Amino acid sequence: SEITYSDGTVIASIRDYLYFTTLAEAQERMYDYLAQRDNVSAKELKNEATQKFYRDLAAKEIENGGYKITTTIDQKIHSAMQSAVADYGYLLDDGTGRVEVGNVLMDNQTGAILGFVGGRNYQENQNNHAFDTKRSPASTTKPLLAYGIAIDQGLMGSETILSNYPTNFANGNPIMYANSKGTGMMTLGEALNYSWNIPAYWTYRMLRENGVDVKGYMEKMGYEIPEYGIESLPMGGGIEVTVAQHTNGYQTLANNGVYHQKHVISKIEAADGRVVYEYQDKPVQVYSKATATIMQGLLREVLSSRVTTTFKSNLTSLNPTLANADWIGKTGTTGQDENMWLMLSTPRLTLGGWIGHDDNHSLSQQAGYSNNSNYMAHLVNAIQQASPSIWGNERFALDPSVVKSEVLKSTGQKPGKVSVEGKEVEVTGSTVTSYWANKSGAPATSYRFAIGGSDADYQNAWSSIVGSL
Amino acid sequence: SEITYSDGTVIASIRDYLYFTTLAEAQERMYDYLAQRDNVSAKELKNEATQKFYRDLAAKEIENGGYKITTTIDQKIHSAMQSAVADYGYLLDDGTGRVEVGNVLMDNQTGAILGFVGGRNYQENQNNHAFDTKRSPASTTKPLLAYGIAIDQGLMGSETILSNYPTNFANGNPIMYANSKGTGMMTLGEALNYSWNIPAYWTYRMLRENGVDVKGYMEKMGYEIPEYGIESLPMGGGIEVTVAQHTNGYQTLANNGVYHQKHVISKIEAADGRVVYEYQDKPVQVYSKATATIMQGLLREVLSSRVTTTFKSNLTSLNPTLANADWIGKTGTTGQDENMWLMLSTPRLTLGGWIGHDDNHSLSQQAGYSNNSNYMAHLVNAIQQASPSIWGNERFALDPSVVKSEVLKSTGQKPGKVSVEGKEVEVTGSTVTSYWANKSGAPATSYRFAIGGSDADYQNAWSSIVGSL
Ligand SMILES: *[B-](O)(O)CNC(=O)c1c(F)cccc1F
Ligand SMILES: *[B-](O)(O)CNC(=O)c1c(F)cccc1F
Ligand SMILES: [Cl-]
Ligand SMILES: [Cl-]
Ligand SMILES: [Cl-]
Ligand SMILES: [Cl-]
Ligand SMILES: [Cl-]
Ligand SMILES: [Cl-]
Ligand SMILES: [Cl-]
Ligand SMILES: [Cl-]
Ligand SMILES: [Cl-]
Ligand SMILES: [Cl-]
Ligand SMILES: [Cl-]
Ligand SMILES: [Cl-]
Ligand SMILES: [Cl-]
Ligand SMILES: [Cl-]
Ligand SMILES: [Cl-]
Ligand SMILES: [Cl-]
Ligand SMILES: [Cl-]
Ligand SMILES: [Cl-]
Ligand SMILES: [Cl-]
Ligand SMILES: [Cl-]
Ligand SMILES: [Cl-]
Ligand SMILES: [Cl-]
Ligand SMILES: [Cl-]
Ligand SMILES: [Cl-]
Ligand SMILES: [Cl-]
Ligand SMILES: [Cl-]
Ligand SMILES: [Cl-]
Ligand SMILES: [Cl-]
Ligand SMILES: [Cl-]
Ligand SMILES: [Cl-]
Ligand SMILES: [Cl-]
Ligand SMILES: [Cl-]
Ligand SMILES: [Cl-]
Ligand code: NA
Ligand code: NA
Repeated sequence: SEITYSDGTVIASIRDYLYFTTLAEAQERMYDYLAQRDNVSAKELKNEATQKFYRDLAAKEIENGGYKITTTIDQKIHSAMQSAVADYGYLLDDGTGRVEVGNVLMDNQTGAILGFVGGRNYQENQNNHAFDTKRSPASTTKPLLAYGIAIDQGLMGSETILSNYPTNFANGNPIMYANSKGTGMMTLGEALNYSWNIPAYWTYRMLRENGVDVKGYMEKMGYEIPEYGIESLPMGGGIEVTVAQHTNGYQTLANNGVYHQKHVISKIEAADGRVVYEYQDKPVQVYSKATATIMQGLLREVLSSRVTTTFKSNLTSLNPTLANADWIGKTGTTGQDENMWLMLSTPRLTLGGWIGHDDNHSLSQQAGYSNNSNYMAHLVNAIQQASPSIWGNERFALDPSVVKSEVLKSTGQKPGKVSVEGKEVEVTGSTVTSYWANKSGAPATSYRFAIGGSDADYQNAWSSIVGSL
Repeated sequence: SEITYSDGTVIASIRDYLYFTTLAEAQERMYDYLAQRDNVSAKELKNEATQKFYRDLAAKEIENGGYKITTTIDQKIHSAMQSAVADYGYLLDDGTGRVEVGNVLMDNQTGAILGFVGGRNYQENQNNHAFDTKRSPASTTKPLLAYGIAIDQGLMGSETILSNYPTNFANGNPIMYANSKGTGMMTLGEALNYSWNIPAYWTYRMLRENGVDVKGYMEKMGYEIPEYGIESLPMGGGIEVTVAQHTNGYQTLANNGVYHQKHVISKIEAADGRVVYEYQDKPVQVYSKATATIMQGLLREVLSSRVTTTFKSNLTSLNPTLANADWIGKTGTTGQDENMWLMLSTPRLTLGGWIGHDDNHSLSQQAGYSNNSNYMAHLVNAIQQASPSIWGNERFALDPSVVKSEVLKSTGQKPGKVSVEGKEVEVTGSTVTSYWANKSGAPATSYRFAIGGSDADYQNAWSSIVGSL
């Protein structure tokens, strides 16, 4: 029995992450095969005695048999990923103790996993941080569950305005971001580049208000969220994900909105060639192409702006020609710096990244902004050196079907009269193209122009807007 | 034109709360009458120009006409309520500035409002704190939205056990109560008497898990809650209510589960006797009688235990014979002592009570426990002196249909073997009657016995339980 890379080169016959991860998935596939083959009903398969016998059966069936398990893993790439974490993993240590890590590199067109990083060192710690451990995705939830959906429902567009004025959770506590209680109105791009929380809160509220099927979106991408009624959901509250699953969500946006399920096994077959298992592809249009490519545009600037990650500086210095590939991405940060994420894509690959501590104590303030950003730049450069064409040179581009409205920079809506405490006002001033994913684009400017805001908020907002005309 | 008390005695012809409150409701009733009479379609009634003309019409129609508006108000009672707040209202001032107040006294069998208190003094402050201002009900939400429903769905019973171990909101913050992060397991009665938050959190979660129609319950009682997906809902988060509306919810539990809509107007009629308006009664069985009378039992002890209110001590001293009537009740307290409530019933009346500040700054720590408790005791004694039989001498009593199970005091479930990390254990020790509102009563003891709790929680819990056998 052997496990091979994707070219058939043997990984091992039946002591690191690659081996145990591929062996485990293979055993799962063997278990279904065997239940079926023996005509075990999904009823009798609910007995835990029979389950356990079939799992041991599937294990021995691999040890003893002459099976050929074909993984998606790319051997040059996955080795380079291992060398990189061995050489540069110390760069994650931020003086809060040893920092753990997981990464998963995914082909955007197939869902196939090319290489991953399970942790700093299997021999010192076995936990698989790429495939098993589950942590809040934090703000990398935003592009998926809040803004992406709002755009796909045609409820906002790329230059739409949101409230980031102070507001509280229903319990009375203020919604914090770092240690800021909020500012004022802002565009979607500034909310994204900075990653503020209040714009996201208000976005999910608007989704709820319009009864949007938010679950439907998330389940099409294989996310399991037990409870959607949670004020902080769009910031990562009440969600817990593997790096492998989460990469798959960023693969959806990368791939112009088309989900392909993740996999590390493509095929199992007996020595005589019987196909015991075969990955069956199953594409799903989760976001409209308009949505996904507008979103790519915004995420490009998350990395260019360098607000919450230094990544592009780090990569520019290691590999300027690679830094000019069309990178997009989003960071995340939990409320006490327990977890940092960085999600990266080009049109070809998505690289997912998490760091944190196995027991969930805090990292330093900058573990995400700087350390993980620097580590990942090294990791990305290692992958490129090992396979020079793999990230590709293609550009993300707006899909023909995107609609483009002309809007006021200050309302993110079309100019036109509006009512302010008595008189109608000629709503005027500098303008910008906004990208929408509906039929009509952006609407007439109306008073409640932003996503969110209280009466005083708008009183203050409209005061400022007026004195500029 | 005149407004009368319920005996026909004239209040006024067309300068305090009584006048403006009764005039306002009467004008609303006149508006519907007139729209109808003139054959104005609910379409044309959506025009705000026509709305405004009909509201001015309805106002002049009262000034000019010879209408006889019959209120539910009891004249002796409502006067005594006004004297009481004038004499004793200074008892609310807790050194956080002038404290405002509202109360509403409701007949449990009719919904009729007998008397209310709009504030400390109309001449100094017009705001109607009984009928217009809206504030979180805080923990007085619990009996209605969390425990009452759980019991009515047959998901818990009176001695059922809940977790009050530490746990966080989905955002990472711990659920606080005063400045405690939690303790351990506890019975429903201790959770109620103390008013802890974590047992309620876990209760609403279990309701959500079983897809219970919680909205259905709350809307039958006339509550408008815009969003049910809120972790703190059962503690008062995301709800805002008048004292009049909230009294009506406590009227539902008082009246063995049968809602009657609140009203201050019973009848409007023209000089020649034409009935322009008549209150039409509309009873609804919101909770089963089993639920409502079990709940009465628990709420009796909220006041007897004197944990979160001194009320019974205060009343015992002013009027011991009245203190022996069968009082039940619940306090509430917002997260920064912005609002205090006390809800009181006997089988005949429900008295609702709020205090706080018009601008929502904090009250002192004890404004609810002590000051409002003392004020209300005075208010209740004033009402009794003015109408001696009005609170009545009846007892709340368990309804025949309540089921009574024998359960272990420590699991609040029936004794029987259970699995603890290996061996099966003879689950034993002292016992208690638990009251249920289903067909079967309490179930077999199983491992996850409490409402809520994490794996460690139960590890700790079961450790303690074991070493006692
Ligand atoms: B983001 O990581 O920049 C901001 N997100 C948050 O503050 C957040 C979490 F990461 C997780 C739960 C709640 C929350 F607000
Ligand atoms: B109760 O008033 O004793 C406890 N309730 C609360 O802590 C609470 C509120 F009153 C309002 C919102 C949230 C919350 F936890
Ligand atoms: Cl490995
Ligand atoms: Cl592993
Ligand atoms: Cl390979
Ligand atoms: Cl909070
Ligand atoms: Cl949903
Ligand atoms: Cl998931
Ligand atoms: Cl929901
Ligand atoms: Cl797989
Ligand atoms: Cl074979
Ligand atoms: Cl499309
Ligand atoms: Cl750049
Ligand atoms: Cl930088
Ligand atoms: Cl650790
Ligand atoms: Cl346009
Ligand atoms: Cl503008
Ligand atoms: Cl532009
Ligand atoms: Cl449209
Ligand atoms: Cl009055
Ligand atoms: Cl009034
Ligand atoms: Cl009267
Ligand atoms: Cl509901
Ligand atoms: Cl309401
Ligand atoms: Cl809901
Ligand atoms: Cl009324
Ligand atoms: Cl008449
Ligand atoms: Cl009933
Ligand atoms: Cl008592
Ligand atoms: Cl006392
Ligand atoms: Cl005030
Ligand atoms: Cl029994
Ligand atoms: Cl016991
Ligand atoms: Cl007993
Ligand atoms: Cl039953
Ligand atoms: Na972030
Ligand atoms: Na309380």
